[PDB]
Amino acid sequence: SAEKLFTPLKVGAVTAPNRVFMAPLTRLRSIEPGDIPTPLMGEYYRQRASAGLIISEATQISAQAKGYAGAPGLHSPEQIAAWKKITAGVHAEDGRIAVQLYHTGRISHSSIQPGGQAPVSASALNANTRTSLRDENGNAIRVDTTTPRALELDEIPGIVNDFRQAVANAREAGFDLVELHSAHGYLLHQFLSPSSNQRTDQYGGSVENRARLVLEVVDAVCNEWSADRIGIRVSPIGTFQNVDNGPNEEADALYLIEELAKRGIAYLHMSETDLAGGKPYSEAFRQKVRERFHGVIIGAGAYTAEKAEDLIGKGLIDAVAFGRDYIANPDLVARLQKKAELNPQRPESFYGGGAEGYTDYPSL
Ligand SMILES: Cc1cc2nc3c(=O)[nH]c(=O)nc-3n(C[C@H](O)[C@H](O)[C@H](O)COP(=O)(O)O)c2cc1C
Ligand SMILES: O=[N+]([O-])c1cc([N+](=O)[O-])c(O)c([N+](=O)[O-])c1
Repeated sequence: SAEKLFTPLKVGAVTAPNRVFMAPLTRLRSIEPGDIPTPLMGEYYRQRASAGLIISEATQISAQAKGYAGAPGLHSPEQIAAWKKITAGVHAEDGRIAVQLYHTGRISHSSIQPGGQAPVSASALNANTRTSLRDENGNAIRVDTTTPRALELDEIPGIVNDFRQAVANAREAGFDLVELHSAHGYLLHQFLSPSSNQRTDQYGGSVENRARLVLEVVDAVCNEWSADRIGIRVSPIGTFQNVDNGPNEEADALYLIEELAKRGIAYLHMSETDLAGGKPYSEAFRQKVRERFHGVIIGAGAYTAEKAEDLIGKGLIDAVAFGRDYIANPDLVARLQKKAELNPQRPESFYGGGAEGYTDYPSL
């Protein structure tokens, strides 16, 4: 009964009524062709609209940005039109929704790239992981990633412009905020990490060079919309989908966070550990982050409500994003508030398929 989870929080331009956020969750149920959000997706999001803030599944900024069969995009008219329905449905329920925008870079497969060609990255190094394709029956299948081509220097302004344009499209589509996906070994993170970035131009080497692209993107989208509409997800300590953060991860993380603070953006979303686990954040490191960033800090990664209360109470974070508990509990806020039991998770239906394991987890 004590409790800060159920108190309001100003998040840039909007106000969440509680601190229980829905983490971005790739579910691979979009229509192909066209990578189009669906009415079923609308329903799923509408069921969860009691969240303080919903953060959408990763959404491609361009066709080249596509990594997964069934992931949606936000570049085409049909995508914009479908997303508008989805956000209206969330708003119909007095919810708020951020779109997570990404470019997958090297976590992709030639068969879903334009012209069937190699995906792009900082450097020509395979991700050494799998993405998800669809088979002949439309079912999700995990397949090894295709080796990428290194971006040419003269292609980089295009990538920045695709982010900027996607953010314009997000504003039109009715999202409340945008979250740039600079985590989890996707394109922005592929530049940030020395493991994935062997460039010798101004986009690789030093931490200032490795953070250049993400900071260009931040600046571009701040300019396009408003800094109080922009959040960012980072995963800068540990290893995430085979991408570590190099041999100076803490100092490099703090450099990036100082840079982001200067832009006055709505929020910093920290993905603390990979689904396969990692070492917990020290409170010392939490305090170093806190003093470097003056907006909202969202924590994520196998959180319990207790851990969330403990850390908000300590003044170290403002909110928590829950992932898998959100898949299985559309009314998670109510269940956490009432200390109800949660629905059991069905991980076999996290990716692909239809309504089963998607919209069929009941509320109280
Ligand atoms: C099915 C699944 C899909 C995910 N998709 C994304 C994604 O789209 N973007 C992202 O940044 N993280 C993604 N994640 C990570 C979640 O946002 C979250 O950080 C993770 O599940 C850890 O929190 P949890 O223990 O509360 O589930 C995904 C996780 C799972 C289980
Ligand atoms: O498996 N997945 O399909 C998946 C997808 C995304 N994403 O943004 O496209 C992630 O960030 C994560 N993630 O790292 O947790 C997983």
